[PDB]
Order: sequence, then structure tokens, then C-alpha cells
Amino acid sequence: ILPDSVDWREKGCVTEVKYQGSCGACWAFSAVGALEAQLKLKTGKLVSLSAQNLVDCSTEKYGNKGCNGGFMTTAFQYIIDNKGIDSDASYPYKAMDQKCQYDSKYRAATCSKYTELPYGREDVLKEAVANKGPVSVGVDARHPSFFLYRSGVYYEPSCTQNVNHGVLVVGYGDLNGKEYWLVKNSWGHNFGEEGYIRMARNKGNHCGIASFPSYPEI
Ligand SMILES: *C(#N)C1([N]C(=O)[C]([C][Si]([C])([C])[C])[N]C(=O)N2[C][C]O[C][C]2)[C][C]S(=O)(=O)[C][C]1
Repeated sequence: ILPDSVDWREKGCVTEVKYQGSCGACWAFSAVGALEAQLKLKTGKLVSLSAQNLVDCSTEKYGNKGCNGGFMTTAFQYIIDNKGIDSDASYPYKAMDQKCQYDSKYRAATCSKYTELPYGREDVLKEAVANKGPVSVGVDARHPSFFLYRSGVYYEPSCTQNVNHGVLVVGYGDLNGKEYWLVKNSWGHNFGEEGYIRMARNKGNHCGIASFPSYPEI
């Protein structure tokens, strides 16, 4: 039995909304966001993790291209292999590709593994968000409506399952009969509902939100 609605922000596991700027680091922010929640659950401290650390270090060997794109899963594996990721405070985001400057003396979190959910199963995604924590996902944000989104439950007739933008599901619920996923974006606090966007849930894997979900564990 799963709760009808969930919002991890109420549980203190979600940091402030970040602004990626002109650097395509959505994948990095999605990844640190998921781990930030696990760090809170494990240690009791809420700490923004270094997305820059990922942009700069989880590079070619992980199939990532810094400001030109990357994967949340391989980002998680990097943290695992690297035996750590620095805090955002010690390794600030500059919205540009830099030489890897990771240092274990600034480590703020570790990762032991990650789990990729089965393709397109929103019911499995719901279970993971309710019982595990925020889940990193990819969505189709290629449409004008996404950029122009301001409030309510987002539904785009032209959306596809071909995802291109990494975000973080921090909860779910329903708005007057319209079910949705509560999504934390990395386009600053001025985008959508102060950094967040509620996307159609249980509407045939709308915009591929349940296409490639994954979450890390400490
Ligand atoms: C973000 N910001 C952009 N996207 C990505 O990083 C996506 C994330 Si997913 C589809 C959920 C794995 N990844 C890529 O675009 N990759 C291409 C390069 O190799 C790694 C994966 C940044 C790139 S973008 O401007 O094309 C869209 C937004």
C-alpha cells in the first residue's frame, strides 16, 4: 500500500533549486540531487553536493561530455569508483568545463551502488519514490511548452519517450483529478513553480518520465 501523495521536501531531503546556466549539466544536478537525499537519510545532514565535480571528473571514461551532456547512472558509478564526491561548498559550480579538481579532503558523500528501474513502469517509479527517495529521471523537454511552463500539471500532446533532459522526481500527487510527478529542475528558481514542475503521471509514460529512472544508495 503506497501513500496517495509524497513530497520529499517536507522530509528535509531536498536542497535549494540550482541554476545550471548555459552549461548542459542537468544530468549532474539530477545525480547530486538524488544522492543529497540519501545523504540526509543516512547522516541527518542536508548538504548540496558538487555538480561541478561531476562535470569536471565524470568525463570521457564515463561516456559523459561535461557541459554537453552526461548520464546520471554513470555519474553515480564515478562517485562509487572515486570513493566520494565533494560538497558544492568546497567545489562550487561555475557552469563551464574545468580540469578535474576533486580532493578527498572535501568529500561530503559516498555511493555504494545505484539502481535503474524497469523501462516505462510508472507504478514501479511510484514505489521507489515513496519507499527509497527522490529518483533521477530523464524527460522529453524539447517542446516550447516545457520552457514556458509556469504552473499546474504539465501535459504536452507532442511529448515523446525520447528523453533529453535529466531531472529529479521528489514526490507525486494529484491536482483536482490530475495525477502528477513532482519534479525538481535545475533551471533556477524562476522556472515553473519556483524551480519545480508537476508533470502528468499515469498518462502513458508522458514525456518518457519513467523511461530511464535511477537512484543511488549510500
Ligand atoms: C541537460 N542539461 C542536457 N541533457 C543531458 O545531459 C542528457 C541527460 Si539524459 C537523456 C536523462 C541521459 N544527456 C545527454 O544529452 N547526453 C549526450 C552526450 O553524451 C552523454 C548523454 C545537456 C545536453 S543537451 O543540451 O543536448 C539537452 C540538455
